Amino acid sequence: KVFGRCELAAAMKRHGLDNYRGYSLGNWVCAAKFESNFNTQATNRNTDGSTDYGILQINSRWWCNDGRTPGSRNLCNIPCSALLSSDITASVNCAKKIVSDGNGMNAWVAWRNRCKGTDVQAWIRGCRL
Ligand SMILES: [Cl-]
Ligand SMILES: [Cl-]
Repeated sequence: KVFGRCELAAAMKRHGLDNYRGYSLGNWVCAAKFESNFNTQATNRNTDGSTDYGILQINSRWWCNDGRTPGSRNLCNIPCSALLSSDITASVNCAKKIVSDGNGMNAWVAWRNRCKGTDVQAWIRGCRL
């Protein structure tokens, strides 16, 4: 599924991401925009053989099992394919674990490089939330 901007914001709000660990909703929508262009099916392969999955580009070396990342830790206890569903619940639940692990949203390179320190509230502007 390719979400709309406000569609994703409301789905993320419903799943408790607004202000989760202090990150307002605009941060999550901005991260998903630049990580995956709001596409739940986005996958990108990394040089280390790990792969990023889904709307928040969650990585197979640490967070999900994709059967082909040796030394994966599967800390979200899910197959990476679950992260590609049109239901974002598994992505959201795993992202909460990621953002809680010490480094906040700096775990998402696109958030660090393209959302952090910008007016992330612009990403939910005009949405019925
Ligand atoms: Cl915001
Ligand atoms: Cl980037």
